[PDB]
Amino acid sequence: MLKPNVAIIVAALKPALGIGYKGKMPWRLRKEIRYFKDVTTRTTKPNTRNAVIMGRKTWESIPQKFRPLPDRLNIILSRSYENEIIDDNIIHASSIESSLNLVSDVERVFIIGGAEIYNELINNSLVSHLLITEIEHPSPESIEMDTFLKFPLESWTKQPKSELQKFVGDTVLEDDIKEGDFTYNYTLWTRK
Ligand SMILES: NC(=O)C1=CN([C@@H]2O[C@H](COP(=O)(O)OP(=O)(O)OC[C@H]3O[C@@H](n4cnc5c(N)ncnc54)[C@H](OP(=O)(O)O)[C@@H]3O)[C@@H](O)[C@H]2O)C=CC1
Ligand SMILES: Nc1nc(N)c2c(Sc3ccccc3)cccc2n1
Repeated sequence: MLKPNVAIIVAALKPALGIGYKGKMPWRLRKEIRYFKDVTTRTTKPNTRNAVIMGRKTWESIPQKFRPLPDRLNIILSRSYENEIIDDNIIHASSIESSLNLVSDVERVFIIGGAEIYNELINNSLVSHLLITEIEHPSPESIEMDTFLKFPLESWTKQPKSELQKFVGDTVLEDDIKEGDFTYNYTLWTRK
């Protein structure tokens, strides 16, 4: 696949954009997880699949029995990896672009984390869309976190919900989803 448009998908707590704590997510939002699954799995084309790219640490955080993520091509990046097709569902690579040369029959490509991956790859011009779940809590500074996005949001434009809906197609998009003390909304951003 030559120069595909790639999207980052992440859930972050406002206003600091915290995303993790000691290798884990700082919340368990059941509905958000199902949205993640639907968005990264759904395709429009016939014999296609989407690809999900992640850093080695994120991969290793999934219990062995639950990896690869089903129904998507999984790509794992490590600076130590050779560019290798493991099986039909798993690819090893040392760079995003290199990994994409190994794929065919992919519709969309999503970067799913983690922090190092996100913070590096946001500056790669292949990245054209950000799908950010914006989480809010009454006392954000009560939720322990050690990992944050460092995204140059002044160079991006948040689109109206209508553009998000068009991006996700079928997927039901509820507003102001509340779970425990957290309230969240899905957003789409594109480059200025
Ligand atoms: N809130 C959310 O939506 C999400 C949050 N997260 C959170 O992120 C945190 C984990 O992030 P982090 O620890 O940074 O791990 P990552 O998943 O980002 O993995 C980092 C590893 O990826 C490899 N890597 C990183 N950058 C590159 C690059 N540019 N090219 C090639 N290989 C690269 C390296 O592997 P090697 O060392 O082998 O070279 C590096 O050690 C956790 O707290 C997790 O919960 C994760 C996903 C979503
Ligand atoms: N919006 C969004 N973005 C992601 N990247 C998510 C991920 S990615 C992940 C995959 C395996 C292990 C840890 C995180 C997991 C759960 C919910 C997620 N929500």
